[PDB]
Amino acid sequence: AAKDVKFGNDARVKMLRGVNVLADAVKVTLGPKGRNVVLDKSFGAPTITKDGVSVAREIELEDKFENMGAQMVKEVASKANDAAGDGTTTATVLAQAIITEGLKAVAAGMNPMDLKRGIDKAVTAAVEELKALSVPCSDSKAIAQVGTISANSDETVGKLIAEAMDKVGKEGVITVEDGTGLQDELDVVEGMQFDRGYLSPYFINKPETGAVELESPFILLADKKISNIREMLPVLEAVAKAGKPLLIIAEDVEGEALATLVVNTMRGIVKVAAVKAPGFGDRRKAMLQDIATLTGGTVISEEIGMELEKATLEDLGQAKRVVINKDTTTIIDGVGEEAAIQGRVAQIRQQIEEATSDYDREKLQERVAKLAGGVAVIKVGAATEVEMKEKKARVEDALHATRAAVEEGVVAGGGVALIRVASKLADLRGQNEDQNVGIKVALRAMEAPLRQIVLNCGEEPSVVANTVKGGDGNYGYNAATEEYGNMIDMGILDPTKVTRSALQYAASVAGLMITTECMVTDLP
Amino acid sequence: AAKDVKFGNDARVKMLRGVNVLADAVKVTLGPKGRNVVLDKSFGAPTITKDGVSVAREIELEDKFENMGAQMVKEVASKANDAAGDGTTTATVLAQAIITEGLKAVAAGMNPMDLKRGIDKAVTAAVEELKALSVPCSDSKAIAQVGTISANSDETVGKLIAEAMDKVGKEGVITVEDGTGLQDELDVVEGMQFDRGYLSPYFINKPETGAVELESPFILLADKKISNIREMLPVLEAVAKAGKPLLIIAEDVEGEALATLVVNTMRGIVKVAAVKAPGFGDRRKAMLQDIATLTGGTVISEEIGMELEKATLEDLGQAKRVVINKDTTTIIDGVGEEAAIQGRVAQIRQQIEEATSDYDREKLQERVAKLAGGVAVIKVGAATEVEMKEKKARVEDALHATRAAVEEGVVAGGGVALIRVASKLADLRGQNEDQNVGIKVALRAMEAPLRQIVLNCGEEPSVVANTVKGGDGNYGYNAATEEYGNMIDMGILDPTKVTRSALQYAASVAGLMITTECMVTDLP
Amino acid sequence: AAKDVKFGNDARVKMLRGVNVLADAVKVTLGPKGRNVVLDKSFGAPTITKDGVSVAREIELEDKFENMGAQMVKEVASKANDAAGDGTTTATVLAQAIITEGLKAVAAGMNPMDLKRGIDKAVTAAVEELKALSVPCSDSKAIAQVGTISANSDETVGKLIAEAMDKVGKEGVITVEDGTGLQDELDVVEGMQFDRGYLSPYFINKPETGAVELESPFILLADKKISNIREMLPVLEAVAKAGKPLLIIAEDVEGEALATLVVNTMRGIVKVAAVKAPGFGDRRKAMLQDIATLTGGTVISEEIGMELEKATLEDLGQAKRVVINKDTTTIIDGVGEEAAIQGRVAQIRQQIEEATSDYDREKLQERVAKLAGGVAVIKVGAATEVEMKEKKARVEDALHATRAAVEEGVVAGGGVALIRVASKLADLRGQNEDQNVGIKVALRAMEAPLRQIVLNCGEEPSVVANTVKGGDGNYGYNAATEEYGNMIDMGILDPTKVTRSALQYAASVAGLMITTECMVTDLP
Ligand SMILES: Nc1ncnc2c1ncn2[C@@H]1O[C@H](COP(=O)(O)OP(=O)(O)OP(O)(O)=S)[C@@H](O)[C@H]1O
Ligand SMILES: Nc1ncnc2c1ncn2[C@@H]1O[C@H](COP(=O)(O)OP(=O)(O)OP(O)(O)=S)[C@@H](O)[C@H]1O
Ligand SMILES: Nc1ncnc2c1ncn2[C@@H]1O[C@H](COP(=O)(O)OP(=O)(O)OP(O)(O)=S)[C@@H](O)[C@H]1O
Ligand SMILES: [Mg+2]
Ligand SMILES: [Mg+2]
Ligand SMILES: [Mg+2]
Ligand SMILES: [Tl+]
Ligand SMILES: [Tl+]
Ligand SMILES: [Tl+]
Ligand SMILES: [Tl+]
Ligand SMILES: [Tl+]
Ligand SMILES: [Tl+]
Ligand SMILES: [Tl+]
Ligand SMILES: [Tl+]
Ligand SMILES: [Tl+]
Ligand SMILES: [Tl+]
Repeated sequence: AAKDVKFGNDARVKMLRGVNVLADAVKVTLGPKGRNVVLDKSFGAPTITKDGVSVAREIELEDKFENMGAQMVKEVASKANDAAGDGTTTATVLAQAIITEGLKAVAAGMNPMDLKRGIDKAVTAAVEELKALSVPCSDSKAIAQVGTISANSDETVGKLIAEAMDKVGKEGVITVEDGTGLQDELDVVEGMQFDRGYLSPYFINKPETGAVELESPFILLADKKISNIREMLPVLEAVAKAGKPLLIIAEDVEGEALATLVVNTMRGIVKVAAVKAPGFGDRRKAMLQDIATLTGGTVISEEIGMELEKATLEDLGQAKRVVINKDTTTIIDGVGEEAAIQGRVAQIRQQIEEATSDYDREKLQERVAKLAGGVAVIKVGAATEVEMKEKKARVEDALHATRAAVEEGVVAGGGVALIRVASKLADLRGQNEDQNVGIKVALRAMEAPLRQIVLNCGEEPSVVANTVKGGDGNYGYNAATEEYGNMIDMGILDPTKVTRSALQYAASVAGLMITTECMVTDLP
Repeated sequence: AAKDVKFGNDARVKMLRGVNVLADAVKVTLGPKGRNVVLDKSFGAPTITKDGVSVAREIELEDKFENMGAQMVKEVASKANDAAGDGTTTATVLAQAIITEGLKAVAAGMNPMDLKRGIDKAVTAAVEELKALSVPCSDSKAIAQVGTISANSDETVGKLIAEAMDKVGKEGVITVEDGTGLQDELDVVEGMQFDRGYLSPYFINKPETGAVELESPFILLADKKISNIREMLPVLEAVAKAGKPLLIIAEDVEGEALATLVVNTMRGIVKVAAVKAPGFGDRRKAMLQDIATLTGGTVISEEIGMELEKATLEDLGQAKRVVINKDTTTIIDGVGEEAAIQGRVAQIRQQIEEATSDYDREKLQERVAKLAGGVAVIKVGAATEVEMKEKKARVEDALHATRAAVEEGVVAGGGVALIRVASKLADLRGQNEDQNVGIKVALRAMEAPLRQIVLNCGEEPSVVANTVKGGDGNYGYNAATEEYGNMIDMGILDPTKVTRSALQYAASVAGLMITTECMVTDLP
Repeated sequence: AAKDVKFGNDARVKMLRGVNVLADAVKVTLGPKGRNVVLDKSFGAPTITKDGVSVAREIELEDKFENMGAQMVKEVASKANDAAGDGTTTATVLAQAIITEGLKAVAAGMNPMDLKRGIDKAVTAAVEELKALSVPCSDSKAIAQVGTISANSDETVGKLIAEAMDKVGKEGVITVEDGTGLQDELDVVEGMQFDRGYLSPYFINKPETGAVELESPFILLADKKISNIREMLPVLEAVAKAGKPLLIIAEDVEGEALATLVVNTMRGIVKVAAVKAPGFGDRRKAMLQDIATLTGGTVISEEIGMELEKATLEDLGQAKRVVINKDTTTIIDGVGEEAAIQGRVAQIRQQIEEATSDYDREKLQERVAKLAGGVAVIKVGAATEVEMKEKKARVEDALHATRAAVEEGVVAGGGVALIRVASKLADLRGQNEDQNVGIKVALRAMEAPLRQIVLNCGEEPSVVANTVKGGDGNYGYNAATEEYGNMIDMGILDPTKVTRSALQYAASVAGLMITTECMVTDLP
């Protein structure tokens, strides 16, 4: 394929032009005074949304070089979403502000490599300063406050989360599913969650969540890599019988057997999912047999001689419900006797004392907490059906925020956290003049999130940002009420984790983009 | 796919241009002095119609951005149709008037978010003012008056509706079907109606009721989500013996199970209809069993161990007819024993009296109201079939209006109801100047429906609207006779429900469209 | 000639586009942080200047309609210059801000005639409020302060003005000419100044002032309108003998006599100029004899029997310098007599002893105030013809500032005077909503001069204007030092007259331009 190549200044202006389209399409949806962005669909009515992720996903430009620019900063928005779930628009407004001001310096005739190091040092210092500004959420009374304001002043939502975290702990696994009737239910059932995602994106069946949800799915467990589907068939054929989906945990299922499972599921023939096993090597083999007893199935490995050809349904585990993130797989209520699991539990409790090491201890406790710790199931209750399904997603986006509120804490919202960090790093310097500007680029980029919220509110961003900088602490601007004051007292707050993710990722890409000299793409 | 993105003022003018096409094509058919709109078809003769829905459906513009605008306000027209069945043209004329005047303010330099809140507050106040202006229809003598004038001064139509409502009640289920002979018949047969419509559009046979219609159909009842059709087959091709259509009521009907049922009804090879089971969860199973008894069939569940691959024709329920709208499904004549149905009467009669929880008593009544409350059936008769048809249609074209006349009442027609509300909300104010204009935009939009009817009548709208505002009460303009007077006395009236729907929906979309800053569509 | 005609919105956007070119070309030169504008000349080097008048004069657009717009606001800049000599840029920045915001309202759908009345009422109130904010200059100590700061902190300049005003008075006539040597000289010589302009703008020899100037000149005086040169030859033929310029003061100079003298001075064959006879009718005939006695010549009129043919050298009058503005003739050091002037005065003062009417008195008083009041003359003195020309240049301009400082006073500079008036008229209302916006347009236009100065200074105008509004009084922003403080104490001040002229004129044109619906121009 014939290629087009652009160099230097010529190449960069095409990126800036490209990112500016994606940014300006997203930055308009920032804050509560945000604007609607309409996205066209071929089938019927257009989609009107404020969700910065949905808008970002749709952007793809005509000019191949511009497209690259745009597609580069898009990779950040989506990754910020993967880290926290929040702050995708806040990431993108930052990224733009670093790139626009960054490239200005490069064009002025400054060393890009010194500019990158200036930005990254300013960021590493900003993350460090941010941890100091963070107000932790320890007790289950302050945890309830975060879940309430995140779900639009709903006290019923925050009460459930606090009760769920009081059962499984702060490290425990909490999941939300559809309710049975009129009252919110809460049970702790035997389940497990491990840190591996879906094997391919086309496994999804949730129109919005980007998730794979399977009701009463049988579980196949394979220690060996599956290349050909020629081995899976005898199992797969018995899973079509008694039409219930299939979950494949293995070392790997990649190459041929994956694509044939993608062709099938999407065509409609049997709902299936594939997921890489947790961990690696010797500690994997154990974890898998842990799932196996908990899910009531049996492991199949080439090591003893058990091949998938001769694999009936007892080898297959049963679970009540499974959910698969982009980066996580989780199970709810597997079959497996009270004893059967708690028996395997003690078989790891012995291993705590028998093996004398530093690292070997951790893995055993991170296994027993997944397995004997349990899983929290909150079933939402309302009167009419559409009042339940609306109260469902409300809890889900009020949980993700609470999760981040526990791990790193909550900083002052309204983009004031960053603008407060900015004034506290004014004395920060690099090694040479070029690095010094690199810092000032990053510090002037931290003002942009606030400035963008004010712009949507109709007020002059310059005036408001200047007033917030003059006052000290958690004093900021409420765009909803057009009133100044203490942000924490006004319920305006952002989880520290989301703001840390938004800044770090946005700097990471800008750093790579500032050091760009050559672009190679396909010919129009 | 490469995308085109437009921002701000540039993006909005394409919407306005787009909505103006759909609006101007529809607003010409308003009132009785309305004009004909001709719609082209590839096969043979063009369709000449005044129906604002039929005209709206056909509009789809070339310019992708314009198309979006047009397709946005179309959603409303169709949704107003879903709420009432009337006032689709009245909705669209309103929507245009809010958008055109709204965007004018945005372009002047006013906050869209404040303009939206100004409109919505003016609307919430207008709905509240509308309820006060409403004249209720309580007794069955005033109910007969509404059915008479809605069917073009036909007294035979209004008499049947009043007799039907005197049998099953105001909450009762009333259905119209083809007559047997020369006299109008009225029986109450064992049937039920639940708040679930067709699961896919492609089930529609005749697009007049906008519904599925099945003669002598079997019914299947199962409390499970249908994965694959490799479960249905032994039943589907069992109903094909003796040759009759089938009804499918399952938790859901998704995936391959859905699409292959679609392909089989469409191509003719046995006609089936997929509808959800009503309510949810625990009273999902309960409300479904009610139907099983009513139909003389059986239930196939998840807990017990009953699968589809062993249900004979005996295991199926049966009916004389089923009517399936978008949000509705109603059954007629259940082959179930006269005692077995009455046995479930006692099985709910024991539940009401023995209820510790205060909520059950409410919905248990809403179970016997659909079971022992009944279903009324009117068979319209004449000497010629060409007047059996024409008279059959005249009853349904009077029932939908009577339904709304009972639920919320009837206001003064001629678009005077809204113009009367307009003068009564002149003192309404918001929080800032921008919100204040948002209200005045909505109030000047309420004048448009009347103004549009007068425009079709050839008279100057400005003069007539000014005369109607000067006088008070139910004093309006009769466009048919070119005479002023009391609207109620002249038989010109609109169901409160339709006018409330027309205003609310039209404001809802305008609100979303005013807050639009970015549009993303496919490249030409 | 074939014409092009544009109507309404189409016609207005061409004006706005047109004024925006002239405004943006001038507004960049506002304040002391102003930018340079380069003007091209066909002959040699381009002219680099900051003078808002020189820039305005040069603007003339290609698009005939755009040109009209631009040429309309240009008429104001030049007229502000005619009133004060200062504030031409400040006028233009105001005019733009009223037009831009004005037309926005017209396009929104508001009555132009109500918008004009709203602006004019806001202005009449602003001029009234401005008189209250003015700090008068009464004593000759505070008069010296104004002449010092206007001439770039030069105390020698301010000392001369104060000494000149102590001789002839505040109403007295003061003129500046070239010096003889090394010290500044000050004499009071027998002269007079009256209020008429030149008949041709092509008589102007020194364009920098925009004025006519003749050394040791001859003078004609005639109570008759001159139309033919056949009456003029034997006069003009005598002028080349004794090589010196000529000044005609006749009733009027018409058609031929005009076009003769205008072109026949371009050639360089006899420099001349012609101005209208001061006053009218009866008071016309005397004022001329005054001049004749003042100069030492004689008058010539058809009334008595005096023809223009036998007008010799002695019938002509002699001064030592005559200066003519757009609207200001001034005869300096007329070689009359001791006994003739003292005689004519003691005669005119006897007329007021026999004063019959209140008014007849006044115009007689004002007539000796001219004749017996004399003219003060200042001969600037410095080393070489480089600092002599420069000092004279700072004097002329500062005198002009001191003149206005006496008549109306001095307000607080930095454009704060207007922005202070703006906050004090916030409660001002009109008769209807459209008039109310007309006022708010004018009040937001008063902020622009300050905002434009800050823009040139590089600082954000929004931030600075917001800070000036918060504080009260003569507290403003110094753009030269980037410091806030009391403007009067910092020497930053504007003569009230100039700010009054700048506002009134800018509103006058904007008012006319807002009420424009049709434009007629020549075809391209
Ligand atoms: N009342 C408020 N006033 C000012 N800022 C607010 C207010 N409420 C929330 N915010 C800020 O809103 C910002 C978040 O904007 P969002 O619209 O959530 O975009 P995002 O989080 O970047 O991405 P999405 O769209 O959530 S996936 C947070 O940083 C809050 O500080
Ligand atoms: N004689 C009349 N004079 C004035 N208005 C009338 C008269 N008769 C009916 N109307 C008004 O006609 C309006 C309804 O217009 P329609 O043409 O029915 O449009 P629509 O109801 O919005 O949608 P369709 O076309 O019925 S689906 C009602 O609001 C009546 O108030
Ligand atoms: N140090 C200063 N800081 C801020 N404003 C100043 C300062 N010095 C002068 N000004 C303002 O400068 C404004 C005048 O700008 P100029 O450049 O003189 O334009 P103008 O007077 O409109 O027209 P010209 O160019 O003089 S004919 C006055 O209103 C002063 O208030
Ligand atoms: Mg967010
Ligand atoms: Mg209708
Ligand atoms: Mg000046
Ligand atoms: Tl957003
Ligand atoms: Tl299972
Ligand atoms: Tl606002
Ligand atoms: Tl219609
Ligand atoms: Tl049947
Ligand atoms: Tl008519
Ligand atoms: Tl200037
Ligand atoms: Tl004063
Ligand atoms: Tl002379
Ligand atoms: Tl500066």
